[PDB]
Amino acid sequence: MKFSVIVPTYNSEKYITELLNSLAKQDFPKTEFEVVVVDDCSTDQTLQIVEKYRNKLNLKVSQLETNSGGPGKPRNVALKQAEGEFVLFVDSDDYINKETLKDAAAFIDEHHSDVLLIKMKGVNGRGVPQSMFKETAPEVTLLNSRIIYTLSPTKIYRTALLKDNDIYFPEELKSAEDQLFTMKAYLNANRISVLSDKAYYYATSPEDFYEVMRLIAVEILNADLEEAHKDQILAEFLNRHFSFSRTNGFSLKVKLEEQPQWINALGDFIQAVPERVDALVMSKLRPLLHYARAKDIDNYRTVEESYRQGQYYRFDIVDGKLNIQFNEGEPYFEGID
Repeated sequence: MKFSVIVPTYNSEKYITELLNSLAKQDFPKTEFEVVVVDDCSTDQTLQIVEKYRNKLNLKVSQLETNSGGPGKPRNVALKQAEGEFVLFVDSDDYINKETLKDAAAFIDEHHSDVLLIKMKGVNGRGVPQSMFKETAPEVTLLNSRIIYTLSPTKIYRTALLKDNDIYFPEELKSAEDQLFTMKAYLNANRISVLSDKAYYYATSPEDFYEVMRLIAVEILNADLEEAHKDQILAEFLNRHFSFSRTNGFSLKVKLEEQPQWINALGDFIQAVPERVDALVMSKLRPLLHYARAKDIDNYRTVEESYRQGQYYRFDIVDGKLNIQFNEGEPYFEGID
């Protein structure tokens, strides 16, 4: 088979059909794809609604004997069952365009992609990564595009890519586990493609979270790539992470007494990042990497408060940028813009 649509479900009764409908209206033979539903022990009758489609859709259904508390274990069970050449993970609260597997299969055979991103579209007023879906491109890398800014599994992966290199979702860690999954697939793919000719996918404690980030840093730095390139990929991940994750501004939002917990977990993540990589990151994040690596919340918070108020202990203006000293006796950080 060409594809395996993978659907993790838990109490998905209210909108599972709109998903299963989109899989039935596919301008693509039901002969060449399967829908692999693995239910995380739903109370309602999602699995009964899913059974209505067993005579129109090539259909596989399992149910876990107990709730795992996340989509990781459901997806992994579905991934091991899948026989299709390519795999697509879909949220039961979502649906896909009718041309999706039509256009993907056509694209895949032209350019034998290992990973194919398909352009997304938010419904009901739902934020969706945009910056990497402005062009269709049969070949993008982690360093010439913004694919690292979208790590959701709502993408098309070659099944053997995930299976040959043992890429599976974390089951033990349940915050942002999909980022480690898609990062691994990126680093292992020989060809990554972006297809944007239309909109295909429609979207409707810190110790676990930063354990995943530490594993991502470990995974980049041990990839089978050139040393200079590994450092640059990790720099781009840290740019994205400090701009868009919960790390951004945490010393301004998190309650003071919980902040030592955050700096300790963030520090174990940043201590896996060699200091040499700080020079590759956006200059404004270098002070944050510095005090995170030292696990110094007071100076970390001062930097973030200083940024937020535009108040600095001392600074110079050189080449239209700021060289900032955030506290007495602390180093100057240069080129901040």
